[PDB]
Amino acid sequence: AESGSICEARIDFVFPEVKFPSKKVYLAAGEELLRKLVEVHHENLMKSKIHYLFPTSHEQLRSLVKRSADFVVEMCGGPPYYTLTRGEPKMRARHFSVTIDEKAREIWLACYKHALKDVHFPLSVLEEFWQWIESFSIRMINRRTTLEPPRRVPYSEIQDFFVS
Amino acid sequence: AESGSICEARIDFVFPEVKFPSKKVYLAAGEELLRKLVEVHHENLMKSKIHYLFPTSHEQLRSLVKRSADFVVEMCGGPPYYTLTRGEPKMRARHFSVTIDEKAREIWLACYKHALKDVHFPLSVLEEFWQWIESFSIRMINRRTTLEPPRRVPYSEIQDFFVS
Ligand code: HEM
Ligand code: HEM
Repeated sequence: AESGSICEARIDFVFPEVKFPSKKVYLAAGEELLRKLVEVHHENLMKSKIHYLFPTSHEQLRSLVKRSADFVVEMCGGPPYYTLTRGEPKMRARHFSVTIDEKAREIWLACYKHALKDVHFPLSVLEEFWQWIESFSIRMINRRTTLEPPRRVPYSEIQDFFVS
Repeated sequence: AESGSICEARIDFVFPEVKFPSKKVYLAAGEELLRKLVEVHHENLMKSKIHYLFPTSHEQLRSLVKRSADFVVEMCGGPPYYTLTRGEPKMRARHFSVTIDEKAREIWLACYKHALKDVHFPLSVLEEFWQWIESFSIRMINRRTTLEPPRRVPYSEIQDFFVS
């Protein structure tokens, strides 16, 4: 960068392909486990270093957990609890009101990995679920703090955690 | 986006090409005027809706105005005041230290439009300078709050303003 120079157009980071879970996940896990999963993720979050991002206030966060759970149940192939009640996901946009940097996503993911184990999510559909949130979560990042692309964490990296 | 769906890869917004000013800018304006331009731009910034982002302490304020003026003088073709002191520009990275959303860039730009007129920046190189900051400023944005791309402000939209 100096006088006269030309900087070509460039992109910061690409939002990778997102594979939504097949209906096998809803069938293997069932609605009750899915809802419990989200509740435990939320509990993990409230104990995490990003607890401050989350409305504290029983009514506030009881409605939030319910919403997230409806979203997860529907997207894993259950009934349309979410779109019948909130409509179009438009998730990135819904997250604009909260500051989400790269570290925030990693902690959100780590809390989810722990919840997946804590609730004994069936191993057979675990990768389908993981690869969904691992990639989808990248699109919620709205505060950049590095030139590096957001970290990828493939199931292969964490699978040993679920058999130990 | 639903169970089984595959959202393909995508980018948020492109950093468009940036044309840095030719040395003609420094030749036409001179070091004094470029430093006054930066000084005035900062006076405007302190009176603007992003005033909170900038220092209140007089010593810190002087330091930053100096760095920006050194950068502008150098980048317009003057002596290398910035690289000799602060070193490599890496401007996007240096700006991670402050939260900059789309509106912040718009306000920073409108403050610059007024400064440029206020100090009677030479008409021969005004467009060259404007197109540099209008595009370069896009790469400073590190907080996204909309799905829309950052607003483009071509010189043609504002050219009448400079001439009355
Ligand atoms: C990337 C890290 C993420 C963080 C830190 C995060 C945090 C949050 C916070 C703080 C809210 C509440 C916003 C409010 O109170 O208005 C929220 C809303 C929500 N989040 Fe996330 N989130 C993340 C990613 C995701 C991902 C990947 C999904 C889905 C797979 C998701 C699903 C939801 C849903 C369904 C809601 C409620 C939306 C509604 O009200 O309709 N989030 N999130
Ligand atoms: C787009 C909206 C922008 C905003 C809101 C903004 C604001 C700021 C702030 C708050 C600082 C001090 C940061 C700190 O020390 O913590 C700073 C530093 C600086 N800004 Fe910007 N800026 C913007 C764009 C630009 C552009 C486009 C340029 C150059 C064309 C620029 C040139 C500089 C320079 C040279 C510094 C000093 C860097 C150093 O410490 O060496 N800024 N800016």
